[PDB]
Amino acid sequence: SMTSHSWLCDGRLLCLHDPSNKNNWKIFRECWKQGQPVLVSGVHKKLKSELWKPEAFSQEFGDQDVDLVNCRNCAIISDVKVRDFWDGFEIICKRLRSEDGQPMVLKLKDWPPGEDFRDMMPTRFEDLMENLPLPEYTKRDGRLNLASRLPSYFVRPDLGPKMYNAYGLITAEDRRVGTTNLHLDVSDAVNVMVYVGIPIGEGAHDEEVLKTIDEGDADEVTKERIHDHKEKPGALWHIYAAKDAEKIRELLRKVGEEQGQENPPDHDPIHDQSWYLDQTLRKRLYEEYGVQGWAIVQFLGDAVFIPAGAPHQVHNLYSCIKVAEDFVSPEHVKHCFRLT
Ligand SMILES: c1cnc(Oc2ccc([C@@H]3CCNN3)cc2)nc1
Ligand SMILES: c1cnc(Oc2ccc([C@@H]3CCNN3)cc2)nc1
Ligand SMILES: [Cl-]
Ligand SMILES: [Cl-]
Ligand SMILES: [Cl-]
Ligand SMILES: [Cl-]
Ligand SMILES: [Mn+2]
Repeated sequence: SMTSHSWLCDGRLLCLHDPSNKNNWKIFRECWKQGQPVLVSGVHKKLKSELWKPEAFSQEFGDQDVDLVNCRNCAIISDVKVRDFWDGFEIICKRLRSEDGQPMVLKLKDWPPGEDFRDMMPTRFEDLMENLPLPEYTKRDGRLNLASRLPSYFVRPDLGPKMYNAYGLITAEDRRVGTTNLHLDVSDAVNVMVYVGIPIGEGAHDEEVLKTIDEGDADEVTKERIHDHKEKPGALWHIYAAKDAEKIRELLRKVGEEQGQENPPDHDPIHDQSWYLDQTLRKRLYEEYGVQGWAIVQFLGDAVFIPAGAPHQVHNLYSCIKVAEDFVSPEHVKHCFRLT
């Protein structure tokens, strides 16, 4: 039967089921005020599916010049055409290969560039902004979005949205690599999974995705979403409470020193965006510092709400197109104030 909401993460994560129900705020508000992330399912059913396909981005925008990142070693592939990324998104035989001959795992960097999404893609911009959940919080002029209403004593977010495009990590060695490394934002954000590409035939890798889920931190009900095989899984997130950010910096300073990095005692390993917490590091964080996080699998059409100040990292299971909007809720405005 259809219901308003359910729980994941053993009751610690709210999952809203109807992205457009006008009463969602009544359930959302208390979880948000406590500094928890929230998940909203079903946003893909509200969107124009033909606007969000890899082949359409390649046809319309393929002659633009871009840089790519090699996820495995952080090497920059400079000044290539954006079609060279899009045409290998799902079809592994058409995908760029390393010198050694393996298909690469690539991220498309800063595309569309800066604040240019609205100008470059006006029909995509309208389809996303009109269908965002919790619209009093997430729309540019929502009543509970302070972004347009604050003075210069507050860091204000850039005009959005921002698109995040990257291939899935493939091998057992790739399990310890991030798509986006551990970092935090001083604004709130909503991140929507608009497309998942699952390769078939030549370079399929379904067995290592299921291993990664079965051997990892995820709760039994999320494992009972993977195994049902009704919905496409896109990306594995880990999110930590804003109150635990300094304990995480203490662990990463200790691990940087153990690995022979030579860092001043004040340096900020979260701002550096250089670390991915693998299973070994997540267990050390729990046992040595007493810090627990939220392990979240973002499926097609899931919207992840990330509280301001919360450290987070992302690991793509399959090839993903994500679209994110920043906002400034009253609950978390302290995180962007420039004094004390
Ligand atoms: C048609 C429509 N909806 C259902 O189930 C629901 C869905 C959403 C809710 C909301 C969400 C916020 N407050 N209650 C309650 C019941 N079933 C058939
Ligand atoms: C409706 C029905 N079926 C689909 O296809 C898929 C394809 C792959 C999965 C993954 C694989 C790993 N765990 N589940 C799930 C659903 N899509 C929409
Ligand atoms: Cl467009
Ligand atoms: Cl709302
Ligand atoms: Cl990164
Ligand atoms: Cl907070
Ligand atoms: Mn982020």
